[PDB]
Amino acid sequence: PLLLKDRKGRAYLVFPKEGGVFSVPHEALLEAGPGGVVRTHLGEELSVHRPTLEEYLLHMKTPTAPKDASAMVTLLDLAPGMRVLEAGTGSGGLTLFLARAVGEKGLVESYEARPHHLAQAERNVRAFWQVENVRFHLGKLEAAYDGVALDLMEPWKVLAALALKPDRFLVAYLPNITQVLELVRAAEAHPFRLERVLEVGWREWEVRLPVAHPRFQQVGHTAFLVALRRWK
Amino acid sequence: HEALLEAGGVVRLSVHRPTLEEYLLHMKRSATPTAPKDASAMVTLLDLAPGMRVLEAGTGSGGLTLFLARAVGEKGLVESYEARPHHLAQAERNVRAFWQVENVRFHLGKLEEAELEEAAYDGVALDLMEPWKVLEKAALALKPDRFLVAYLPNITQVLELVRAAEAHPFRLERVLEVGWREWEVRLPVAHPRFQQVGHTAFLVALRRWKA
Amino acid sequence: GPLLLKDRKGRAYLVFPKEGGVFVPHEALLEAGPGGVVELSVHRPTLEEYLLHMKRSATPTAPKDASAMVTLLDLAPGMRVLEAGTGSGGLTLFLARAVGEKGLVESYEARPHHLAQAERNVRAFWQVENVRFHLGKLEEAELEEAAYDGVALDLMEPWKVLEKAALALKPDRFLVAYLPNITQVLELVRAAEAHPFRLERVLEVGWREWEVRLPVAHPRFQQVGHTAFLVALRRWKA
Amino acid sequence: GPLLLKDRKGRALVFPKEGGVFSVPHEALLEAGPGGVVLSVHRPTLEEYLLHMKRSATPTAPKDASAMVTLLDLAPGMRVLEAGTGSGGLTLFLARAVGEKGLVESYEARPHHLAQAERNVRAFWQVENVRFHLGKLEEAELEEAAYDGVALDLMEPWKVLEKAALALKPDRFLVAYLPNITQVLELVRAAEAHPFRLERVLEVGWREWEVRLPVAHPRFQQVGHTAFLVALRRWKA
Ligand SMILES: C[S@@+](CC[C@H](N)C(=O)[O-])C[C@H]1O[C@@H](n2cnc3c(N)ncnc32)[C@H](O)[C@@H]1O
Ligand SMILES: C[S@@+](CC[C@H](N)C(=O)[O-])C[C@H]1O[C@@H](n2cnc3c(N)ncnc32)[C@H](O)[C@@H]1O
Ligand SMILES: C[S@@+](CC[C@H](N)C(=O)[O-])C[C@H]1O[C@@H](n2cnc3c(N)ncnc32)[C@H](O)[C@@H]1O
Ligand SMILES: C[S@@+](CC[C@H](N)C(=O)[O-])C[C@H]1O[C@@H](n2cnc3c(N)ncnc32)[C@H](O)[C@@H]1O
Repeated sequence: PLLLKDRKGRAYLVFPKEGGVFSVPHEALLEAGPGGVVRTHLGEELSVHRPTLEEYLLHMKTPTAPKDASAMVTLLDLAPGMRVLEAGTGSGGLTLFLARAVGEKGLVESYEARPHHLAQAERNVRAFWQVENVRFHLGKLEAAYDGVALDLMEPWKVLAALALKPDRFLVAYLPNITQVLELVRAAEAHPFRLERVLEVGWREWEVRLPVAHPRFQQVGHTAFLVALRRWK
Repeated sequence: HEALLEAGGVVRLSVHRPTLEEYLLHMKRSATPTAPKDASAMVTLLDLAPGMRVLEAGTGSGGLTLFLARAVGEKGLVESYEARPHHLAQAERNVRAFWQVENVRFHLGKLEEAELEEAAYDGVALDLMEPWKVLEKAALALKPDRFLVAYLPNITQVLELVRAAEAHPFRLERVLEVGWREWEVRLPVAHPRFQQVGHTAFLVALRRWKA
Repeated sequence: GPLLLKDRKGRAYLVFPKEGGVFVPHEALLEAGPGGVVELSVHRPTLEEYLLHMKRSATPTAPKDASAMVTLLDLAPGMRVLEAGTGSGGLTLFLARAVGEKGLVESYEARPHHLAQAERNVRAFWQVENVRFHLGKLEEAELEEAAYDGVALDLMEPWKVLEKAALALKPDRFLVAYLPNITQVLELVRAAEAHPFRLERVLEVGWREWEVRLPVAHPRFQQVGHTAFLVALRRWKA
Repeated sequence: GPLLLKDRKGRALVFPKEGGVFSVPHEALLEAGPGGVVLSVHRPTLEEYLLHMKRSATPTAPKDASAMVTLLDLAPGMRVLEAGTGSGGLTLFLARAVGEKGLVESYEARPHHLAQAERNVRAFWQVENVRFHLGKLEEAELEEAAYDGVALDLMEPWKVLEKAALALKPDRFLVAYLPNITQVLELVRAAEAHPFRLERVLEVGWREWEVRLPVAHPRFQQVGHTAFLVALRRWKA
């Protein structure tokens, strides 16, 4: 697909089809294509782009944020050829990050309790990730898995007890420090050792020389990440 | 060492098959490795997907290579250069132990004088003292709408590289600091760590155009 | 004195009370009074709340930074501190408190339009007459040598006032400057080499807020990302 | 009064007594003076002093102590309540804000803590507007609605809301210095049962840069965390 951006930075995500109109023809968008510019009939100018998993997530049709999604893959030590349990799935986003990490051969197993959620998710993964390497289940989520990941309100519930090897993790993405602690206590019943709790930070700078300052506006918080390590 | 191997798991202590971050942090040294908080982010900044062809310089201890090599896949490839001989080795030695998959081609010598192909590279991951030098050599390799990401400690180098990128076909996309605010949680004691690593380096993202 | 009103959304309104004043009526607020309620709650505004809502011409210095600047200047009561520019008089109020009635704030502003609002704002909040306002550039003003305990700066080109600051400032005292761009920091720092100044501090102040409406408890989603760097230099002896 | 040096290595509090040395005698230090040379000599800042002074108990960090004043919204002439005195660090920040005509009424339960606390405040700050009391705050007899602020720094702060609310005027805050987040919620949870409308929960960060051109970067070694600041404004009864 393609990402169309203006002067302000507002971005438009387009899936071009022949005879397609965004009043701009997709043929003209493709003429330039990624790295090129197109001028509209109102003369606007919109730079044409091939989107990253970062930009797509943000403009695709409530996703897990890129900064955090990014970190989790590193938290789960996801390497190529692994199987990971996800729920999710909601709108996707974090799936793509995982599916990307497990490489064609590797599998990512995703569950989704609601229904209309998984519909949208697959649609998004469909139209960006042509590979079929994620296993989708429409439902509320032995020692065979290499990771577990959740973007639920209640990771403490579905605590996946045996569906995880030694040296594997469960990373939960919780926006309130209460939720963490409400989840952290539950590990006094299971074989786990809290290794980490952290809040990801991506501090954007504004550099338009000689202007150079951290951005006046930023998104201070999204959520915390908690890391657990199985025993045996 | 046996009880460890039969543990999985405690021992008379705890024990693990190391994760990429732990390895990196505890693996051996030649030059100071790129820290994990940024490497995690950098892979996303380069938009690395499985089957991609990424450029890299330098290797130092081989820390960045691993994050890249894991990311591009067995099919995908990481072409990576290094001009300090002892340094390339440890990266050669450190990567092989944790990454036995041979999807990483190694090179001795400056990236500046590399013999590379035009518009064959999906990304250029940079970590060295004077990034502005490889700008022409990186611009040739890189494709339209792809990125070069550089790992810069001082803000002065950021502005130096950003200034020099005027002569080359890039658009400055990002300058960012990566922050992982840690905690010490032996609950009900919960507080962010009193001791934190305040800063390693800024990340500079440059997007290629066509031409 | 002025009043501050807040609603269920946390949005705040700054009021000059009067008889017959119309907001809800005014003397109805008075009779309730600070901490009271009319659902709208009424307050004696803090120096922070004031700055963030006091009528502004030029942009006032942020409360988190102004707070830190007073500490970096090490201002105790009775000290004589220099200022430029007055802007809308925000940093001035912080400075005036710190040096007290026995002390003084010698402040310069180069724009007559800005200065009035700066003065109009100080006096509606600060009744103590320990501030001497001055019109014009600090670079052209006449000062006694080594007769100032501190120089507080908030302007775009602090490097042009370095010679007169180095003069006015006592031995071993501080000059702190409020600068948004890191490039302005480096310029000022390269220029400081040419005066009797030892560069002490370059820092970013951050007041990172939370929302606690238990059971919700987290750092605020939308935060004030950045204002400016604080650069502190100490005057030598000689 | 006191003096602080920095060496070529640039680190560290000389207390001049007649006929003594640091190797260069005190009288030599006074003559070279503030910004003078002998190691250099300076008249310490309140920030420098708090950090390098003797501490029986750990002081409030100057960035937090600085921010505590602004949240407490203290102007000259005010009467402010403090506990615990500890080593007397935050005590000095408070006293400067209220001025000669103001008052800092400060309590401290542990005697050895109050002792060196008094010695620390007095050596540095000789204006007489600090009131010391050995003992607890929840057991102190105070005038009702006669205090413009309450600065807290103890381990179980939720225990003085009742007594703090007594002293405080309408619309005046109670700002507390608390290391753990667990600590914070309990207070917010205890404050439910008291005439208090929670206004603020905030972290302070003074992020130092190292600038030695061409070198220019935020410091590798920072202070990760000290404590949260909790501001609680009182109801008009
Ligand atoms: C929104 S996604 C979380 C973010 C996701 N990782 C992403 O792509 O950014 C999770 C979605 O799955 C659904 N869901 C998750 N757990 C659920 C549960 N336990 N019961 C019902 N629905 C659930 C919710 O609709 C929610 O919107
Ligand atoms: C600081 S190390 C980075 C280590 C690596 N990123 C890691 O994670 O382990 C960077 C290395 O790049 C090398 N280098 C510097 N300039 C280079 C150049 N022009 N071409 C290739 N390597 C270079 C240096 O010798 C240095 O050892
Ligand atoms: C950002 S505003 C000051 C904000 C200040 N922190 C406050 O609370 O109002 C900058 C002001 O400094 C003044 N100024 C700029 N350059 C000056 C100079 N060289 N001498 C005196 N005043 C100056 C201008 O009038 C301008 O309104
Ligand atoms: C960590 S110190 C406080 C530090 C202080 N804010 C400073 O800047 O130096 C704790 C001290 O507070 C005192 N304290 C603790 N609880 C108290 C209470 N409930 N009432 C009065 N003092 C108390 C104890 O004497 C202890 O030595």
